[PDB]
Amino acid sequence: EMVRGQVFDVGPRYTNLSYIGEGAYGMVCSAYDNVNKVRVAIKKISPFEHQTYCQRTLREIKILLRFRHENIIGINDIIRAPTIEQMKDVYIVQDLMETDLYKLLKTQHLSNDHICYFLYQILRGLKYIHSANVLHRDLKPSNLLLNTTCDLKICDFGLARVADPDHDHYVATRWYRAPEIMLNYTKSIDIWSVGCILAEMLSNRPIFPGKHYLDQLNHILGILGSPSQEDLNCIINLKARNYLLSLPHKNKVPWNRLFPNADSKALDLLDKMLTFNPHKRIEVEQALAHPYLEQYYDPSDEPIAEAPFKFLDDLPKEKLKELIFEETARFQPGYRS
Ligand SMILES: Nc1nc2cc(Cl)ccc2o1
Repeated sequence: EMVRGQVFDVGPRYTNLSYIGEGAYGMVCSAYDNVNKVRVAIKKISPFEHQTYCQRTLREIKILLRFRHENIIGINDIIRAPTIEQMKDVYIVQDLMETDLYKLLKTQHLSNDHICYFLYQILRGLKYIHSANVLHRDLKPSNLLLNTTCDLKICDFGLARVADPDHDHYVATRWYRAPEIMLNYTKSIDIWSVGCILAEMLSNRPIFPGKHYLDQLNHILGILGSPSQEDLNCIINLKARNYLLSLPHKNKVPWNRLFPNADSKALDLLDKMLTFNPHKRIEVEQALAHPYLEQYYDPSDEPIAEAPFKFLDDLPKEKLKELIFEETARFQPGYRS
């Protein structure tokens, strides 16, 4: 019941606990699941003090319970107190994943074969996600869990949103942030993130590691070159245009110069994913159908969602608490309807 001076309390079903790390709002352990007779991961989540924590928790739970896909982490079980007032923590049980792409990239240079199949698995999961009209919004190496080269699962849907092109209208990770987000809710933002992930696999370093959002745009233009007038016009803001229109002119760095050892087909796909103008950026199905992925592409083995997803939110943390209580009742004794 105790791990490192803190209560876990997932028993009696989950025992033989072993600390593995920290997450958003609490520790993560591996545990022995006595029912399924296998070790699992359990995240302890304590979001109730802060409204935003409650939002991400509710969002991730609602989405993950509805998605069912081999490249997306599932939720196996949810532990919580019998009464709301007693509910201070939520324990989310999921398949144990050995590591993630962020940890992996710190220790290994990936072969072209491994990059190719990792990329396929990411886009296969993304295809399902986008077919449900959902945007992940925070794709990055630490959100790609791994057991082996053939076993990748996208995780952390705490920031996911239903796609909504007309909106307008908390941030997603700067280095993986699409230029349109900084310059003015579309599927294209996830494709950009995946492109940053592909570039990172090719060289073991973030392609665009900006310090702040203007520095981020600077890194992007530093490689793609100064934006064209056509791409410049499609900026709903003034700043940009003006404001850079206001900086030195920059030429496009050729991808093969930036990545001299990379497969030319990988670089061709990378080029389509990392295009400034989101309207011209490659879409998920197109990316799966790219020659780089032709040895894997198989629409008959690439499930999509049954029904498009529909859940807005400026709700106080007390109303969200009840909603988390409702979504998790499923896993309680005596649940009906
Ligand atoms: N599913 C899952 N497996 C995990 C393993 C670690 Cl080390 C951390 C978080 C995890 O989440």
